Amino acid sequence: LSQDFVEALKAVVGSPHVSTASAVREQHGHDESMHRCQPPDAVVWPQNVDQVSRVASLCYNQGVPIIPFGTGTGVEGGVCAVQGGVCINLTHMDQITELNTEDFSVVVEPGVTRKALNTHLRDSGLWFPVDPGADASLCGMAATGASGTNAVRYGTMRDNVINLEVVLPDGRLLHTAGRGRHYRKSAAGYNLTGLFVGSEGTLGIITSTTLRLHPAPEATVAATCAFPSVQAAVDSTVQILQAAVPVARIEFLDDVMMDACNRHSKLNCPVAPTLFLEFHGSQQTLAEQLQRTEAITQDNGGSHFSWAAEKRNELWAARHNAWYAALALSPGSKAYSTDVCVPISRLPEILVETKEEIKASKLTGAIVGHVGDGNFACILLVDPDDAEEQRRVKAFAENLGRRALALGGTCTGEHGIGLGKRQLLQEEVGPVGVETMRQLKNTLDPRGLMNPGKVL
Ligand SMILES: Cc1cc2nc3c(=O)[nH]c(=O)nc-3n(C[C@H](O)[C@H](O)[C@H](O)COP(=O)(O)OP(=O)(O)OC[C@H]3O[C@@H](n4cnc5c(N)ncnc54)[C@H](O)[C@@H]3O)c2cc1C
Repeated sequence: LSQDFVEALKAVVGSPHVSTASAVREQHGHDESMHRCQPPDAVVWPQNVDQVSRVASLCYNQGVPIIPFGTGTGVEGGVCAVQGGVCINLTHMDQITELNTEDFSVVVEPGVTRKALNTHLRDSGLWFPVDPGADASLCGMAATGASGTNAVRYGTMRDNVINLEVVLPDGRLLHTAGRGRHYRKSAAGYNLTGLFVGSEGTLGIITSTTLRLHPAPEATVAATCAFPSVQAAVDSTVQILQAAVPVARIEFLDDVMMDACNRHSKLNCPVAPTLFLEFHGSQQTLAEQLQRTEAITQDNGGSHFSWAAEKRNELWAARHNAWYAALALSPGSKAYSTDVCVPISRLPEILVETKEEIKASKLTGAIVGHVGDGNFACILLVDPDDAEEQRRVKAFAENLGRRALALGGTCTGEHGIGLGKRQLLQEEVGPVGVETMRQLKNTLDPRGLMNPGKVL
């Protein structure tokens, strides 16, 4: 990367906001997954959207790849600089704007995390529900199409992103639903907002997101429920969903995950396949939801609910940290994760089969999942130096992905494709799907410089 080019970057954002130092590049060459660190040639911190546009135009016209970087909590290698280039760390733009409490909407810049937003919203009666376990950039969550424990009731990022501000690869500024616009529904033109949600930085740089806010629940109750078997826990889940109980959160942990979370968070739950549950409503609605849900879990052998502000907070913090709880089972390990999502009636077969396949292998695996969406993760720890053990892990991961595709499902419910699931995506949508996605990539990024090597 030439010295004239670095000086051009410094001319846009300022000398302190450009770095070519090896350590700084290495910190921006990986995310939270096992994908090997591939450091960008430089890291740049633009201070406003005009600077994002000018950095993008400089890179694009000089044939230099661009890698958008949020909080680096992704798990599919989205930020790995597989072709080098310039990593654009967006987190110094961290302002919340256009809070419209009467319209239940807000605009956030990439440095805003869900915890910052919900702190800002305290005493408003509103909250933002989409809750990945990591305190991630909200614009990064828009870019990956994230979901969370609350999505079963309150929707994913796709459901709660109203508008996006995007710097296209050549620097043009696009407001996907129109500048400043926010509304509940529209048929105006093609829906550009949904194209950029889940685009993982391959179609442009999200520089603000307009988010749907939700009313805080009148009352909340959380509980855990222990089951004699995975089959029993997942049958309960399916039957709760088919009974249309509007549960706010329904999270599955197998016994391995439960034990790991106990050891990592000082929970003391019985070591068993377990549901973490939460219910929202008034006192009447809560009592109704509870006995309909307790009736179903009892039929499948569930324990009486172990009830849990401080105690629910610890419960859900433990769940949100399950990734790190799994990693702490084998210190020094990194992890790959599966993320399949299947039609809910097929969830019992595939979870039980996955548990059986983990047992029949030499592999350490913890299962945790947004099973209310028919989604779950198998977190697979790896010795970073054990090459034979890594080939067994992606081999297991590909096979699980192909089993989900065989059931009519998808290889990723929320984490995305990045580097790891590109072959599965080709199988999932077929040749016409792949070519159509590639034609969209090509019109927005003709030179192929927008986070190359990812998704397609
Ligand atoms: C402990 C833990 C728990 C998690 N739980 C969940 C969960 O429940 N659900 C879930 O969906 N994910 C979960 N994740 C994954 C991760 O937090 C999400 O994918 C999150 O959306 C990543 O945001 P980020 O800014 O950290 O991404 P990064 O790693 O910085 O980037 C992710 C991808 O998006 C691109 N990108 C980032 N910001 C932008 C931007 N502004 N514009 C364009 N492209 C951009 C990057 O180029 C990359 O390809 C979890 C991760 C951890 C470590």
